[PDB]
Amino acid sequence: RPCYLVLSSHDFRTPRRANIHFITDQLALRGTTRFFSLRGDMRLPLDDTANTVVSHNGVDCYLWRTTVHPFNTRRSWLRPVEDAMFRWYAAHPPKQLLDWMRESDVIVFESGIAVAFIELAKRVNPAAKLVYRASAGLSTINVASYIEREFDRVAPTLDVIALVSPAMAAEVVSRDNVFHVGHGVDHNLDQLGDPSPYAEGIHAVAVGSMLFDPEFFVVASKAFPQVTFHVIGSGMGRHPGYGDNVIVYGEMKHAQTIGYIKHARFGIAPYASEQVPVYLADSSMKLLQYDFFGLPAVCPNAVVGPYKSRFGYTPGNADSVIAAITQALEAPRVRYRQCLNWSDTTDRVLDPRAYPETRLYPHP
Repeated sequence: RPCYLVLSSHDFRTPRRANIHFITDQLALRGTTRFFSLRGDMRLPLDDTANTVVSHNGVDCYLWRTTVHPFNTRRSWLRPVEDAMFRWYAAHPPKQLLDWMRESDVIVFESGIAVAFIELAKRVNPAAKLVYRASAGLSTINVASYIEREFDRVAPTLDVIALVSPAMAAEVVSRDNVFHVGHGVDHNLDQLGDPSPYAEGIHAVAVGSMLFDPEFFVVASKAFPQVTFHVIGSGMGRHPGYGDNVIVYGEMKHAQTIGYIKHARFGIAPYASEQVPVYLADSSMKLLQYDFFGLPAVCPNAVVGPYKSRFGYTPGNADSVIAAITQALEAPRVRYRQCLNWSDTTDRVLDPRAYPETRLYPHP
């Protein structure tokens, strides 16, 4: 039974799992799983647990809290101070990190600050398989110059670079160890799918707070008084612009969202900006959920990507909003996207070479 360590800026305990949490759920099923949280913070409710191991759903969690963390100042002239701060951070891992590294068979570094600990991992445990999970491009996160360089530096020495999107590969300075392993879905999405939460009529759903654009709903609700818009986990309340045909929900647990997704007529990824990476079309978790069911989606043009059943609009552009919805209403529901479950996904994250279709560069 292999022992796993996940390094990330998430904490495993934060409600509303991201991709890394779902992977970590799978790791916990396979072996001793540790999850070692790095870097107003979402993790503040956990502050009284800082610097101690807490067990959560079978995972050993640690929220490392230093006085200051290294970060991108976004000031070219402050760059030697940054590098100094990152080097310092990197040079003072807590004993607990070091111990967990020693104990691991596999260390997973999520894209971001975790990069600063790859060299450390190799010194502490050269036998550990080093898996980098590129949940995001470094440039999108806008990491400090130090993290980019360090990543370019260490990237070839990683055992696995598991990119959520092949579109991530251009900015990854390595080849032989770069694989494509997109997000999984819950193995029982279709079982969670229902009973239906909706009565008669036309229902559209949006889930998640990422770049949440209320203006989408302001326009859409007015233009489609016959569509009921279910806005879940927007991170926001009832925008005063919403028509009465918008229902605003608090944060819902993933499982409870599923019925609202399966039984909608179309879904919506209402990102307020198109200043988004090209890979977001692949890496969007909500879009994936919609895609699993063949639910037509309305989303900005920037995240349609290479996908059928996605109707682009320009945020801020009422007409394009209307036009995309008009098409999403008439789109047939077809499961175009192949969606591996989280377990099958975690299998390729960990051993992509055993699944040679994941290779992004010429095979051995």
